[PDB]
Amino acid sequence: MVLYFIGLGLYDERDITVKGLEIAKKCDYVFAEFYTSLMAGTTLGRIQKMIGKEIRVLSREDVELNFENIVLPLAKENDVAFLTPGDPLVATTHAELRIRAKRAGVESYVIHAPSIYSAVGITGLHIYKFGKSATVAYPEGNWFPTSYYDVIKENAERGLHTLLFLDIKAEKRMYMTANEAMELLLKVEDMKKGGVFTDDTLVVVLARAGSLNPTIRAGYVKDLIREDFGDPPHILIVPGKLHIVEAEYLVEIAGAPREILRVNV
Amino acid sequence: MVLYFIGLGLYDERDITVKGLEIAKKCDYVFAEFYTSLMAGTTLGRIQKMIGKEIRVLSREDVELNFENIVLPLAKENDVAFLTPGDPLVATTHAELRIRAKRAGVESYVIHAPSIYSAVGITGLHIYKFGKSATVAYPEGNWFPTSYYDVIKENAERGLHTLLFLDIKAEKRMYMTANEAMELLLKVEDMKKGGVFTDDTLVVVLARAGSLNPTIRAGYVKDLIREDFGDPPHILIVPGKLHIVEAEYLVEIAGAPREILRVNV
Ligand SMILES: Nc1ncnc2c1ncn2[C@@H]1O[C@H](CSCC[C@H](N)C(=O)O)[C@@H](O)[C@H]1O
Repeated sequence: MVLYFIGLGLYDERDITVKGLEIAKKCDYVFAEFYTSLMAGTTLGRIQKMIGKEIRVLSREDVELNFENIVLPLAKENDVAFLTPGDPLVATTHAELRIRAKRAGVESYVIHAPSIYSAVGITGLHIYKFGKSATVAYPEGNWFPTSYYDVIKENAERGLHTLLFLDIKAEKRMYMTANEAMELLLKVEDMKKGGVFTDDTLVVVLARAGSLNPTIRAGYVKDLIREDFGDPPHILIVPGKLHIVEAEYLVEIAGAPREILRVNV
Repeated sequence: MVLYFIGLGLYDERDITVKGLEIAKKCDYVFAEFYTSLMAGTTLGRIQKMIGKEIRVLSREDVELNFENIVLPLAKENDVAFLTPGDPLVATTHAELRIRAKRAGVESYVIHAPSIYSAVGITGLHIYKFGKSATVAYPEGNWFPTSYYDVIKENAERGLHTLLFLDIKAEKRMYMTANEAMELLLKVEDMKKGGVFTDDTLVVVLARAGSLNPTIRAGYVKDLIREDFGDPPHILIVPGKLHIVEAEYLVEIAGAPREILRVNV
């Protein structure tokens, strides 16, 4: 009679919380989706071994179109767990799944776990200073989307940081790299010329947040666009004007050039 | 000789990630602070019992003024852990402690945990639509803080949601409720008269996130300002322009008045 939304965390199978692991172990059925994101630091096998339960993977369609035909029926007479990378209900469409549960007379509880939204604090940037968030998407055929550019503009002009998720084709495990994101933004800057993203723009790259050895780099596009940040996933951030303390952290921890202490503060 | 910043999570001892627990168990010395937030679901005991070590709790003073005198010295020849509520680097100034660690020649690692910052997802409001965040601070003597009122105005003008962290004075066992925050806001609205926060403003209250039964309520200030949301911690959210599915979740899951289902686009 109960459905548990459980977050798996940031990077590997140990990123789940003690609460989520113990509850998952007690569940009769366990589902998981890896289309909204991927636990790049682990495997389904390791997650399964860690929980000691068979895990049925669901596709985007399984969830969005048939959640009530696949997951909810079993929840009416058993304890069911639905695992997702990061923190549950962060992905835009997941919150409404709880409405579906209610409509089916199924009670649901949420078990939180680390999310990149909060994990980016490791970059040293003050969390309250983040503005609207966006996703950098690959252009396709005749479609060249650019809203993520306007988002950066709207945030920066108010002294706010912009968290940029990079395009992912999880089914094919194809990651957009920070380098590609920068190249794309420079291209968008070249058509719109709003003085938002240039070679002089300061940016921060966060790779493999959650692992014990993440890659935290800060600097100007002209020096980072060709730098190697390692394996995905990559997260890009275009900071607004920095507080001296933020800049000192980027310099001491993220290897940013001393120049930011006078140019971006 | 390493220092670990480990988050304990939102509500109780089980909100710590498995990664954090396994590392905490193998540390020689364990420190912690409980002034940056309130974990109303646990005690130090369960944490110590869970970790198997004795934990020395530090005051804001011990940390902000003597961290390099109390903690760092030990990390020079031992593996030390510093525990904090939620995620250690979210809405705290703990990130600066990593700089001190560096300057003292001590390597530090960050182990994330579920944070109130990403838990807002359980309110049904799209997390990417959150703009700048702010804190409703206790007025002290003649000093009456108000900047948080401007943040709401700025976000609302852009149709973005506003996350309002609530003040806390751990040494005085004072934890600001969503009610107290609403009163302070009406007072600020009374003197600024910007039509930003009134009896007709729609707000959302999230109390004790992380617990299995958090209080999630949405409605007009006039109706919620006198409502009992249970024990702290509490956060207050002032939504911006609502998407249809956000409104439906608020109504179906947070008990908001059906009339908010009607969105004026
Ligand atoms: N479980 C919870 N429920 C509601 N509000 C919470 C909360 N945990 C923290 N807060 C809010 O945030 C304030 C502490 S700010 C420190 C936040 C912490 N590092 C984190 O990652 O969550 C509290 O005064 C309260 O307003």
